[PDB]
Amino acid sequence: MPPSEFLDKLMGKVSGYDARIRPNFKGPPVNVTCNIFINSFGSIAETTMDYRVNIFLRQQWNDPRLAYSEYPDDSLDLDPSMLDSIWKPDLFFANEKGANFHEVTTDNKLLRISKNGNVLYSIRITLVLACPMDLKNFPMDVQTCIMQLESFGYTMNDLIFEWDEKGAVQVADGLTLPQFILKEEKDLRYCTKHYNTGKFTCIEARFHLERQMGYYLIQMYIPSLLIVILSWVSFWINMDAAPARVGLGITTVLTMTTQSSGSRASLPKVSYVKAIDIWMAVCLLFVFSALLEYAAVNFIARQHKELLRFKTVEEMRKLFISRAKRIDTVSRVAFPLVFLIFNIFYWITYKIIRSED
Amino acid sequence: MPPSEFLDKLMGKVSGYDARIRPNFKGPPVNVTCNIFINSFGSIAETTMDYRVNIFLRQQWNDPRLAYSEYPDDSLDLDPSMLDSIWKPDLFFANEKGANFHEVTTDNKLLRISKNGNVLYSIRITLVLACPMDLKNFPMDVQTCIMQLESFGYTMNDLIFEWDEKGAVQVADGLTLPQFILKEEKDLRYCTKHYNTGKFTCIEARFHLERQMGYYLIQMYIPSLLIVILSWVSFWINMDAAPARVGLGITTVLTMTTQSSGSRASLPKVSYVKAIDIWMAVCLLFVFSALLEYAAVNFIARQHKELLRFKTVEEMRKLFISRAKRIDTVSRVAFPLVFLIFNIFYWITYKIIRSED
Amino acid sequence: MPPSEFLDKLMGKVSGYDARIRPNFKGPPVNVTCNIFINSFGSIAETTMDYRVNIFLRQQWNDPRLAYSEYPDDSLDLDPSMLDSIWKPDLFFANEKGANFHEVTTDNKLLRISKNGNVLYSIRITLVLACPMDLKNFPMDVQTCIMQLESFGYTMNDLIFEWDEKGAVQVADGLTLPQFILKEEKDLRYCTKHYNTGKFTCIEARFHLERQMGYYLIQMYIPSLLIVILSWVSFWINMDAAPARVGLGITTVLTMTTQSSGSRASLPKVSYVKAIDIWMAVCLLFVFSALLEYAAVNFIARQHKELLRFKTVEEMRKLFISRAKRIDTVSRVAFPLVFLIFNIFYWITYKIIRSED
Amino acid sequence: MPPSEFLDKLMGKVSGYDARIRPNFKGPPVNVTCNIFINSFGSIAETTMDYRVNIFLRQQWNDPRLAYSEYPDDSLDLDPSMLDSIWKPDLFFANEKGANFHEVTTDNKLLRISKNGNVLYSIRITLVLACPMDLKNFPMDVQTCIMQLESFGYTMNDLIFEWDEKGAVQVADGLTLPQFILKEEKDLRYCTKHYNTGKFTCIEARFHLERQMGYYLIQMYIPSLLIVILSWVSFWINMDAAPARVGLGITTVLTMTTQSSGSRASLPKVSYVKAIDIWMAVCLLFVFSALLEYAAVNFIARQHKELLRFKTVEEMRKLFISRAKRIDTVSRVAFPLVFLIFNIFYWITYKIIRSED
Amino acid sequence: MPPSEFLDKLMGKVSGYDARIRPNFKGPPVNVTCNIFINSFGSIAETTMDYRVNIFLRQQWNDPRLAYSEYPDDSLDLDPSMLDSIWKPDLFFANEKGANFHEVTTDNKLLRISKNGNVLYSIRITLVLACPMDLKNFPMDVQTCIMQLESFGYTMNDLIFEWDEKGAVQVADGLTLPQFILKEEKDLRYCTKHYNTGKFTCIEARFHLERQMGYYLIQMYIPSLLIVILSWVSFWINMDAAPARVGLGITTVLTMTTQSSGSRASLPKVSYVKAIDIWMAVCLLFVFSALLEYAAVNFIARQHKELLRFKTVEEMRKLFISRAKRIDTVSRVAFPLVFLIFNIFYWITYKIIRSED
Ligand SMILES: *[C@@H]1O[C@H](CO)[C@@H](O)[C@H](O)[C@H]1NC(C)=O
Ligand SMILES: *[C@@H]1O[C@H](CO)[C@@H](O)[C@H](O)[C@H]1NC(C)=O
Ligand SMILES: *[C@@H]1O[C@H](CO)[C@@H](O)[C@H](O)[C@H]1NC(C)=O
Ligand SMILES: *[C@@H]1O[C@H](CO)[C@@H](O)[C@H](O)[C@H]1NC(C)=O
Ligand SMILES: *[C@@H]1O[C@H](CO)[C@@H](O)[C@H](O)[C@H]1NC(C)=O
Repeated sequence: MPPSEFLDKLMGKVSGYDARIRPNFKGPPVNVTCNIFINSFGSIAETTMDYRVNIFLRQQWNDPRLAYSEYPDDSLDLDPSMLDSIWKPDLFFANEKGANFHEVTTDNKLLRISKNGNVLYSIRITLVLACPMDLKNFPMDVQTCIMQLESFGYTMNDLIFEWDEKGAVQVADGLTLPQFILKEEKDLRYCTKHYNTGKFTCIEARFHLERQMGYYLIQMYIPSLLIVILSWVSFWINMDAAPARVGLGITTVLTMTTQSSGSRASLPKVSYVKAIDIWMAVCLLFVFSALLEYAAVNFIARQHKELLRFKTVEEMRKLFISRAKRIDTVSRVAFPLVFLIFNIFYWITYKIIRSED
Repeated sequence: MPPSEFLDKLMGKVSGYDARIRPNFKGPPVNVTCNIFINSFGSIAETTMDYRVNIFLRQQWNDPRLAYSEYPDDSLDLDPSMLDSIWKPDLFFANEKGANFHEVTTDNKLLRISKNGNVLYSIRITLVLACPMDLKNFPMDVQTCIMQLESFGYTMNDLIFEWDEKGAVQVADGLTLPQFILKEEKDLRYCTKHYNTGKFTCIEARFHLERQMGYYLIQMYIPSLLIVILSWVSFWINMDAAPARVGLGITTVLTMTTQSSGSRASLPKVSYVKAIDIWMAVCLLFVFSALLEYAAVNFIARQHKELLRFKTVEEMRKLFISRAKRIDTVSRVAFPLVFLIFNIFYWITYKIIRSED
Repeated sequence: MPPSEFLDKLMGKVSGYDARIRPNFKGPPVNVTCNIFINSFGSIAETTMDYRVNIFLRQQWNDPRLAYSEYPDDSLDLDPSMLDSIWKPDLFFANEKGANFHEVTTDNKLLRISKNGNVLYSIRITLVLACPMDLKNFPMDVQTCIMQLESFGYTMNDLIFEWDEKGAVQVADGLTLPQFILKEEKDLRYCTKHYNTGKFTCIEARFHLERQMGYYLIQMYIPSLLIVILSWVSFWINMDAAPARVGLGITTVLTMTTQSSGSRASLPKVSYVKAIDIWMAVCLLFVFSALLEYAAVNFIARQHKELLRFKTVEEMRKLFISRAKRIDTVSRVAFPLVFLIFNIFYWITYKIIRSED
Repeated sequence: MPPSEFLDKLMGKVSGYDARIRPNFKGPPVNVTCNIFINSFGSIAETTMDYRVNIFLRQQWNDPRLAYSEYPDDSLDLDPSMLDSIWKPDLFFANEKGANFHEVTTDNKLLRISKNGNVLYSIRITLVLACPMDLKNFPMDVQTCIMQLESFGYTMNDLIFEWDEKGAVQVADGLTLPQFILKEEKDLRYCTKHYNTGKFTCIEARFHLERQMGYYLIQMYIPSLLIVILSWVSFWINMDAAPARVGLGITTVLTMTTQSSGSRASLPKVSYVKAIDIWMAVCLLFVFSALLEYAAVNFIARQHKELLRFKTVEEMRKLFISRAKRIDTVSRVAFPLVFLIFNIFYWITYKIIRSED
Repeated sequence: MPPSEFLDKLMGKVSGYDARIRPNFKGPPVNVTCNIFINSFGSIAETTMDYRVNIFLRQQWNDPRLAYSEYPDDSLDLDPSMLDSIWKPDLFFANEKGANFHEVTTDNKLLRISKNGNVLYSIRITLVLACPMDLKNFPMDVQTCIMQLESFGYTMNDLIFEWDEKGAVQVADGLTLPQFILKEEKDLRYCTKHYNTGKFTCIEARFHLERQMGYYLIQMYIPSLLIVILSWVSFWINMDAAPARVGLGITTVLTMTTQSSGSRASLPKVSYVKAIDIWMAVCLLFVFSALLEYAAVNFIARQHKELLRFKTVEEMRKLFISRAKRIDTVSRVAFPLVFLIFNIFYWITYKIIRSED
């Protein structure tokens, strides 16, 4: 038998196969099963609020028509051109941008027709989808990105979309992301859509991403910590040289604020206060406080010199010098402990919060 | 009865349905009713002066022709391909950029034909529209963005566009914007368009947006305030160390001006003066003034030392030292009160202005 | 009479109307009149050297053919599809980039055919055109942007383009630009084009734009002026504290140069020197000079102390102290006047120059 | 004989050549040989993680059909239009983005048909491909970029892709890259692909790139080194002037941290620590240490002055002054040697590592 | 005679003119002459390494067929639609990106057919081409950009491309570039291309560009020079105030390095060292040296004070003070001369190098 004659006889002009009519017309809804494979992942940034993912989509649906039953081979592979003739289920994404088809040399379309008439439709597309990311705790957070598939033109009746029981979602082997760690759970659930026009079927896929904490520490935590240590050490020493101390304090504050502003640049603007903000604020507060401590000591010293200028003045010389020294000596030991205890408190609360969430 | 034979018989070659002729030709204008649903909102920035909104557009118009009256089911769903054959009303937007149709797998088009011949036409498109935003008061403002729909090719006679009395505009459930809060009023009004060629119908939709004040405070108000406090405190203490004071003042001024310039970067250039500008200017003025106060005190001290170099000089020693001290002592208490009163005045006037507008 | 039969009879297969033949073939050139309406203006920046303008273009030309003379109504509105059949005059822009047609729902095309056969062709397009902007005086300048329309395929003979005597160019009501003020003159002139291939008709439209001076003052003039005042005041006071003075001078210079470099960033690079450059250079020169004045005074003081170390030395003590003081006292009063006179000179010359140009 | 009659007779309606049927149907897989020539290379950046390469692709496959055997000339050149009629093997790239065909004047397609029926298919395309670059050692690294060719629609059976034994990959003469040096090895290997649908043939090409070290030294190594030298020299001198020393140290630290942050900007974020990070950290540590050394000396000096204020005090004057001087004198000579030895260690270990890898 | 009947008779179905056959088949190669006119030039930047040029391309080739010889007029103008029917020579560019055709209202195509059958084909296109720019000497350099035209599908035999003897390349009148000055030489040469497939004809056009030196001086040379002068002057004065001197030196160095880094930003990274780099390095070296000179003087002064603390000490007081003063006095006069001589040497060598190259 010739292949060409069969190929046109099955889906051509002699065949009553109209691509405008749904299969099993005036009948029970056509069940469609969807299998998704992730070729690659990437392009995730906070400002953009979207992720670009390359995916291979497989759609399988039963067709009573086109059941030739005259060829020994179980299935027949077919060309991309043949797909236009066949009836195709509509697919839409709830948050779809871009998604242009790849057409290098030939369109990337695969058609397989089984003897029973089950049809496999395969396409490769790059989807950019909006992700409603959570910016609550910037250093450590878990982000879930959801992909939703709906039927734009058909109601719940006459077309139902279902997930594949085994191997519904696959991922490319040895695929990694520089910023996030993908979690191997991939929970899938389906939520129907209600509109004024009607009720439309939908299915959802959920992906969990974990941030890598390594970059943030080196980029932000380490410089701030070194700055804080420098300020404290320098402030405690060179007490007699008051211009030297005040100049150091002010420069340290200026660097702290500029660094904090620099830190808040890559991410977008939100009303709520992030953990990084909290850390910057406390560090700035400590650096701020140090200068006030020096100012108080300088004021007390000024009082001592003026009164001395005014035995009766050595009656108060020991008192004022001892008081000022008692301030400096206590402050010097006191501040790192009252900083270490906060640092420990901060890390433990965030660690338990991440563990429970 | 076969579906295919009916489907071509209704809108094909045997039917005199020409897609080049308006329905009810030489007759009263065709009333078209439009329903708009907002899938998503986003991409609003001052420099761009545009907003990107994903929308679902439903157009309903009465057609005397295509009233088959031979099928028991009330309405028939139809394919996107069928739409080209049917006559379609022209739609244009007064400020339209981009707006390319989404065509993933199949074009996102829905056609529903009722027995009476009313036709529902549904399309999903992303429109970028210019918004004439008001930049009067940068921290707190209400922005209204308007969307206008007009008929490019047809005059007021032979095509009229009207709003749906109930549920004219719907919004996606649980839809939020990071920067703005959408207001649930959505006032709709229609303004006709007059041109040299003729009079064309139009309809307008108005959306109200409220800025979130949380980010601006942390980003700008808090650093400026800390800087101002540091400068005042430091200036009042370490009075004897004049190089220390002058150096602090100058560094503080330099940070103030650079921060102000940095603040004026995200937004575009306008002739009028914004509230943020006013706040930066007063803070800079206070920081500026402090240095002049120190300079005056230093000059008086210089006069005291030169005259002393010249009892007759202790006749004026008490006077000059007392005068200089009286300056420093009064200035020190005086400046925060004369700053707090302004801050209170500023916030109350802006709060009443936002409330009334 | 049926509309469809007439519509194909007028411009179809029975009609000898070939869209490949120019009307009035072997005859006098076809006069075409063009009317332009500006929907919106915007996107003007120095670096890009182009402006994006949305425009509605109306082309009117006389056609002897298609003069039906059998329908009572004076004119017939026609669909966009009908336009392809009709012969259309070629239009080109001398400096055209982009200019993609807007095609939302239906193509934005209007066709009107009068009984006499005059044809009105209407299109809406967004044109990006290069503008040869003048960057001579950055703060105040008048920019003229020219739009040129030419016939790419046809010579001067057989197609002439002319302007409409009344209402040739219209602008959208209540249309404003944030940076520039449009001038309501809109002088139109036409210049023919000569090429090796032949002579081609062209028409030109000129638009005048005036810069808003409000933003530039606040952004650049005010910070530089405050810096200059601070430097002068601080330099004159705290004369005894030489490290304090030198440190202030150097920091002030560093801010001046960085601010000047920052200023020269938004605009492109040009050989000629702009007014803003002149202002920055003089301000930098004044700030520069101040330090040299302090250095000279310090050198004289050094000479006084060394000679004193060497009555015979109080013979020269009064002379050296008086000379140094005479320098500081004169310099202090002298510099603002010699700055105010320049500022007055600068503004008056630029104001007269802008007024005359 | 006429050329036109032959040209349609060979591949037209009288010929049974259907472009929907694979050659040698129900037969051994069709061997396809691929030759690749690199027109140009460029656009390689770390953030993008992709490279843009212009390539000329030659596909040669045996066809039993179209073996005319009636023309004396060995091969016939054919037009791009003729290609659509012929059956064409599908080609896909594992990591393909963009890759739009170039179509200036005519499509860039070459067809050559030999007498035996071997067919040469030639196309020019620009491919952007993701490269999994290694960011372990930023200054010196070797990057390998892989290009993979697979058959999307056909399994391993019925289409096999093989490399050309001689001159498989050619490069344009005199082609250079500013950043990287291409290595003339170009190892080619093929790895089959296994999927749920089936087994698909693939071939891989590997390119080796070597970074140029010249820019990085001047940009980063030289400024850091000069800064370190300045800090050490300045710290050792001007020991009596403690405010001068502390101010120098702090400014030097501030520049070091800002420079380090600036350095980490061009490249993306990764968890692991790069060599440049290690170099910045040690330099910052040295600069940091210097200040602590000065602080310790200042503290000892303070102890000496307080005890002196309290012979019995000249019993300890020599001891304290000698101890402080012994610190400064040893530290001064000690630090460059303990810096030179590290620098030598660093360079030798990286040089051996690059040589072995 | 009717025009339509002739127009289809010449190039239609009755005519044996097949657009798939080369003219003069089995005959001598078809000579094609190319004329290029430059509408505009622009978009040249170092990072991009490409230039965008708008060009009008004229192709003239002899056709024996289509020689009607029955119309009195010498040449017939024809529509863009007619071009598809005619055989067209393939054109390709060696380094072509973008180059999309402009299609506003009508496609910008001109066809002219002479009586002898010579055919003129005219197209307007914007070509972005890679330019292998030389970055050896950044301030002054001459850049040559080459445009190459080749035949993708045809070998040297059967299609030859040649230049027009007179007026081969024309430029638009009054066309200027802000950065570069075009040179009116425009040397044209042709180099054949050899490939594995065959030998292909090519032609090349060379354009010479000269940089404008005005911007670079103001942007970079002037600030560096002022900084150098400030540092030298300030260092020489205020010798007794060592903290003041060291602080000035360090701040000056910090500005120098940041300015140098800022300078190296607009351009890309290259291994070789540019002239601007050389200038920055020497200026940094001078500024660096000054601090070391001050440190040496301070060390000598320290030696003098310690020995004095230890007549026998006034035996060495004169010697040490005289030596330190001799250093400062010589250094002060010595450095500008040893800077002026270098500046003169630098400019003369670059000027002769530019003149000879
Ligand atoms: C799809 O599945 C449901 C539940 O298994 C079934 O009731 C329905 O008939 C199916 N639809 C078909 C077979 O078209
Ligand atoms: C549209 O509505 C108006 C007002 O209700 C009516 O006068 C007009 O006839 C309507 N147009 C039709 C029915 O075509
Ligand atoms: C166009 O106008 C000119 C001048 O009015 C006239 O000479 C010419 O005949 C006109 N062209 C026509 C009527 O085709
Ligand atoms: C391709 O090559 C293999 C191994 O040389 C051979 O077995 C096979 O038959 C070939 N395929 C053909 C000739 O179609
Ligand atoms: C093209 O020119 C060459 C040299 O003038 C000539 O030999 C050749 O015959 C020409 N090709 C033609 C006329 O087709």
